Amino acid sequence: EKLEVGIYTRAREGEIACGDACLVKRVEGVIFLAVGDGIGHGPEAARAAEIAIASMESSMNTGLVNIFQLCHRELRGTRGAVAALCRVDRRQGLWQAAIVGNIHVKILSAKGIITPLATPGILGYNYPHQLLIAKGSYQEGDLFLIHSDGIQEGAVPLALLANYRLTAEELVRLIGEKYGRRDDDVAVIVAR
Ligand SMILES: [Mn+2]
Ligand SMILES: [Mn+2]
Ligand SMILES: [Mn+2]
Repeated sequence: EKLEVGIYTRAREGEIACGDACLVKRVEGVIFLAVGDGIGHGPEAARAAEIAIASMESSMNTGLVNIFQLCHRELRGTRGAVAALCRVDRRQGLWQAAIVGNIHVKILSAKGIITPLATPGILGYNYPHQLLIAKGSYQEGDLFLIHSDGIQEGAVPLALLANYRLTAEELVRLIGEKYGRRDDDVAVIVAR
């Protein structure tokens, strides 16, 4: 059955462009989910977050190491950005995820609630010694939450993600509105 995915973003109060960006891309039973947060706020941050997302999309199915290394190259000379990507291979029942910087990922799975470890750094400026790719098993019903630091780590009550009285689209909007800081850009993806 289809993976339901909701996206929500909101600019920092007073800005007219959101400095965070989201990507959901479906490719032959493999789904990619990404959030980027351009350093700072406003249109220069937005430019960087969108460059990061566009770069990822162009690099899909070359492997996360390559994906993040090209992101870093395309972001040289810009604001820079931090970013997370989850690659969910539903057909083979596997996921991989990695994070450069402070995007937050949580994966609620039949195997347990798993929070992938971020590697410090800023794409475009300081690439980590090496990317730490978390790996796990996926089965239908597992939930993925990704958000920028517009929402504090651990702010979202987990059980809300298993509430199917709201759609994923409705749920990420509620999450962004309840938990999103108004002094920063906010971006959230939920997939289930
Ligand atoms: Mn930012
Ligand atoms: Mn489902
Ligand atoms: Mn931020």
